[PDB]
Amino acid sequence: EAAQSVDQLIKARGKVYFGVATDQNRLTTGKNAAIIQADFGMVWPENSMQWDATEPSQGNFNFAGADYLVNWAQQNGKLIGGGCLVWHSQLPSWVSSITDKNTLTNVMKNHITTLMTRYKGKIRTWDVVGEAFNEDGSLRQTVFLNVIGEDYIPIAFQTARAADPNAKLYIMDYNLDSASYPKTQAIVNRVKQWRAAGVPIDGIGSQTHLSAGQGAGVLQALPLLASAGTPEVSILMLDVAGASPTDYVNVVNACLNVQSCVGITVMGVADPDSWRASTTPLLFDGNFNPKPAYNAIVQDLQQ
Repeated sequence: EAAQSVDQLIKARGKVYFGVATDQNRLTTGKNAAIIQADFGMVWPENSMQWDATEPSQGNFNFAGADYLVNWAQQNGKLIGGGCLVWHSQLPSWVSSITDKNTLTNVMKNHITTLMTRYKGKIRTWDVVGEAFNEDGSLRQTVFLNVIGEDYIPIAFQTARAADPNAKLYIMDYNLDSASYPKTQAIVNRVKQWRAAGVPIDGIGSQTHLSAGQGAGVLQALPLLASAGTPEVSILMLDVAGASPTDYVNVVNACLNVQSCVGITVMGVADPDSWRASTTPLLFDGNFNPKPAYNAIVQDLQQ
């Protein structure tokens, strides 16, 4: 990695990684691979480890895309993140149609154990449960909550811990960017209770899809998230409408201010590949050149 890469510079400040989400298609097009090799220390799969990619029909697993990402990361000395193991948004129809509690519990356990066992020892962080909370802090009414009940979250983490004790297990959600927002306060209290009951939640991953100007509020929200007492917290899938250096520097400084925040992962590399490309929210432009926000992060990390 470059000496002045954001990953090398955030390591020198005591953190673990500066990461990025990617997948096979990106790694063979443009300059994505060259930038990841030089500038980032951890890679995450955008879609290749989601449920509809890995188990499109029950017990008929497909790992071709995820294997590609894992192999590439190992050949290039990058840490690997994985997920999401339990998430309502990318579910095959055969899962969402299950109505029996014992059936769905076993299907969920098998999905978790099969993915984690395949990459046992190679994955630093697994997103086990994603987007479980409504905006008011109540639990989102997914098929898992409807059929298994709220015990599905404890069961998921206990199953994951048993499959690979080397991985850090995370719950993840979005709109945890304001200290006064109900979802931010609700998840802290719920995670405290689960850990008090012995559930092995190692971390909270904050998605951090920001509108312009919302970076300032992370300075207070991230300390709040860390007050839940998990071993780790992180910023995940970071992007910012407008990509103002002020917002990006604020998010980095929040990470630096929180001892338990281990790193930051951005949603992608180049603006045109973003889901909201018209807001140019990433750190590299269409020609794969660093944007002012990138140079501002580098400068903030140097001194």
